[PDB]
Amino acid sequence: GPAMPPILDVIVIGGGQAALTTAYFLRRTSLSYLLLDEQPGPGGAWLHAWDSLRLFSPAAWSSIAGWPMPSPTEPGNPTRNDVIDYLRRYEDRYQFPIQRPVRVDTVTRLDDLWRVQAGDQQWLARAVISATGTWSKPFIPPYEGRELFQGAQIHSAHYRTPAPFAGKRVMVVGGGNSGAQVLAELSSVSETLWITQEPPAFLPDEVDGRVLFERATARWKAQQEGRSIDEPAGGFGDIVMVPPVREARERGVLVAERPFARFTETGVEWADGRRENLDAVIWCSGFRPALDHLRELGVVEADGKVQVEDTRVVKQPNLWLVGYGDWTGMASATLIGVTRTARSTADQVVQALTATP
Ligand SMILES: Cc1cc2nc3c(=O)[nH]c(=O)nc-3n(C[C@H](O)[C@H](O)[C@H](O)COP(=O)(O)OP(=O)(O)OC[C@H]3O[C@@H](n4cnc5c(N)ncnc54)[C@H](O)[C@@H]3O)c2cc1C
Repeated sequence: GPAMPPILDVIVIGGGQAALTTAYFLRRTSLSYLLLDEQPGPGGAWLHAWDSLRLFSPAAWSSIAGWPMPSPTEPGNPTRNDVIDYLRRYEDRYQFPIQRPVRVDTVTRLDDLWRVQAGDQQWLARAVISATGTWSKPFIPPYEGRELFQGAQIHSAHYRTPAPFAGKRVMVVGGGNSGAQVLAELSSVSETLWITQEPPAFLPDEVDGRVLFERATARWKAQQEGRSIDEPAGGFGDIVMVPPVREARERGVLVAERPFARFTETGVEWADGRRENLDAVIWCSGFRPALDHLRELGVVEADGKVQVEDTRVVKQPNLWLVGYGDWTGMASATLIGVTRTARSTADQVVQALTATP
């Protein structure tokens, strides 16, 4: 049968939801393409989510393009394992060209093509779409004295179960949905403190993450009609009152302080005299984009982000970034929201590559 094409039209780097949704749209084109994903099997970063994690909206509101997420038969929003299974079944449905396990090291512009390199294995492509997520680049803010702290430090990226924290005094740093959920779970076994940059904001009890998607969509539509609305703010990471978080609220757990000033050997200290000893800190302080494979090109800013117009990289030809965060399209880092930019990305790749008869 035919060899792999010496030049692929498109390489997609990654194999999670964003890559798959991009693959869905590429399948209605005539372009040759290939997905390269570093893990042994399907599931993207959901493989690394903590054991109890569930989505903040129902299945219907957590679907990527095409085949929708099966409704769970047990009560509650889809679990981590539900998402993994969804993605696994979605790949089985469409038989996308995916190679695993392939860790892309770099991307090199050579002659007017992209050379994509994973160790020994290299491919050439006319276009490269990066959809590598964020989980592999946990971010911790640069607080003084962290190196001195003698208790446990872990990022949420590495959290799985609350067991080893039981009976301890634990600080959760970071708001949003992740902070609130991790805090809620830790508080069931440990004495907790929550640190957030701003006072946390909660959605009403009767609503779900579809509200956050609406807000996102309203923002991009305004960014694109008569563009305005600084007031009110987006509240784009207001907290959804998922069951464990609603239970935490009843126990008085959802109260936060503003950031401390430094770490000591035994805990933290604020500029105003607050001083708190801690056995462990769980950093729910977010992530940077997983763009190490673009560093040699020089496009990754001090931010860790890259200058883009929607998903198109500004400084370089025929490169797109899909699904990383609002900075690559409002709501693009969610199951429901990635579709809009995966779709428009595929159209832009077509526009760049299709040739007259
Ligand atoms: C704790 C948590 C809770 C969340 N809750 C929700 C929710 O309730 N609802 C919702 O819609 N979204 C939620 N999200 C957000 C978003 O949907 C997830 O972050 C999701 O994993 C993003 O999918 P992605 O495809 O962009 O990235 P990923 O799932 O990270 O997929 C990227 C894939 O590319 C691979 N890869 C990375 N670098 C390379 C490389 N160099 N070469 C080859 N492969 C590479 C990765 O290993 C991975 O398999 C949550 C995220 C987190 C962290």
